[PDB]
Amino acid sequence: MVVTRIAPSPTGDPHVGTAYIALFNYAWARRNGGRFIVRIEDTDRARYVPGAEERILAALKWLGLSYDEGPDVAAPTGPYRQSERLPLYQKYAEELLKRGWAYRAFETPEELEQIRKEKGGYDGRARNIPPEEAEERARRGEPHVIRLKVPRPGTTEVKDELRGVVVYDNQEIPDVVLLKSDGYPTYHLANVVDDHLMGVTDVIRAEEWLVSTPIHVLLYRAFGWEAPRFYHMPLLRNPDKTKISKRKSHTSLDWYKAEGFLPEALRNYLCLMGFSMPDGREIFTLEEFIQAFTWERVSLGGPVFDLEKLRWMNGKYIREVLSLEEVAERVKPFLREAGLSWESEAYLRRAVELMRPRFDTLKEFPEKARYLFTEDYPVSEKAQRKLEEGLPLLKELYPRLRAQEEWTEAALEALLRGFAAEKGVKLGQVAQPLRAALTGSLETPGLFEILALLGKERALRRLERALA
RNA sequence: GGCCCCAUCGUCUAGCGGUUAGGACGCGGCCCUCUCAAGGCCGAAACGGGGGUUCGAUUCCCCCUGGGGUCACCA
Repeated sequence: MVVTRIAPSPTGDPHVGTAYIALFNYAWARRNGGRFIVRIEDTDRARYVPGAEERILAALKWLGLSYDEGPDVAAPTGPYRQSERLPLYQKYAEELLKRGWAYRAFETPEELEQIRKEKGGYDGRARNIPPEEAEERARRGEPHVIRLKVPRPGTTEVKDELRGVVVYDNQEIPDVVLLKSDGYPTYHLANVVDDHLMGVTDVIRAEEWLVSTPIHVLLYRAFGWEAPRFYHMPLLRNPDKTKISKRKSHTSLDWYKAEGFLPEALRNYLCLMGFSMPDGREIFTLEEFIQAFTWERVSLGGPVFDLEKLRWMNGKYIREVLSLEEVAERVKPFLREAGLSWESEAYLRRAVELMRPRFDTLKEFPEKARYLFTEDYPVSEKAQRKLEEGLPLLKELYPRLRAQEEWTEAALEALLRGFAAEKGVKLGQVAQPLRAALTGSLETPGLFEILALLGKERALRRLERALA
């Protein structure tokens, strides 16, 4: 059938580049009613970040991607932690050895540095060791690596399903170490082993590993077994067209989540990174994507991640895709975080309704509608100026408000319009100073809803302090 | 630098031999209007250059240019 995967490396914060690839493997897989696996690349006992695996998988769920097999979501094909299958790589490496496709090397790291120094990179000198000698030194527990024995005089054909066939000159292909000294393998060794053993048919990965593919087709050759299809996604870039960097832009998914970004939005944004809907529609769901997916719709340029457009998307989602109920729910965590609290669900909802078009990130909500949840809100100069400037006619109005029985957006609007009229003045002239008295902002939703929402007592009392 | 991939508005992009080169973010303008938004309408904004090829190339080939990626046992 069709089997795609993601081999994430638990060596840092959950990367957005990881989501990018994941999103496309999930799509292709689902699009073909095939399987999609998660394989953890944890065979670097040096750059391993403990607690980094959980985060990656949680991050993947957060965006809405479900995988058919993986570390938590078990499966039929062996452990999904590259670390739990070291013995495998072991045997397969030995396999190539006692097969003429690999050889043991013993050069210490420094000698290699020297080898690389005096001459490009390693020169496969270890290829000159008699198998028995190498075998012996190995038996005597002498430290060494197991490098791929590339047929030096030759050429290797690679085929990107998106770019076509890219013939290579073995001269360009090194005898890459497969099994490291510590007995641990390299992406090269474990990817082909696990990809095949797990039955992956389509390898969708970052363009980053394009050039490394000829090593893989070679390995698939040595083991004597069918190569999968290869698709290389273009690398996401920093504003400076360079592949996304942690210090040139936010690459941590935990940051996006923290900054009040909707997973659905980020995911939808991610889709636009290469793929595009026939009808040019920019907003759609995960399923519509897995459904409209076609490699003939994938662009190959390097896309620059635009936080601006992302923000725009998050706002759009908040105001058109999610329901009021949905927003009011997601907004709470940010409320609690900002120290604010809401009186009731009803209150919160209406508060969220009036703000819906005024924030593009959940974080932005408790920020701009703070006065809606606490007495401890700031007062802008412009606001103070507008308040002081209108305090008089405000006093000339307070009694009317301390009187008005029908505390309704409709009613309140009538009184105020009447007021401004009877005072030979333009609405805004009464509305703004009041707005500033109530919110201390001058940048606020409608006056009548603000007036109303708070409630007669609540509203007047506050406006009283302002006039105080 | 060698090898390799890529190349339409500032950004994400549609295009498939013949278009007024479309859309979206961002930008500007007007409408709307109690403020700010949101929303609607309008506008500015692109095919890197040179040869081909073809009647016709943004569209196909090649070269240049430009951009990017990659050249590591982190034991």
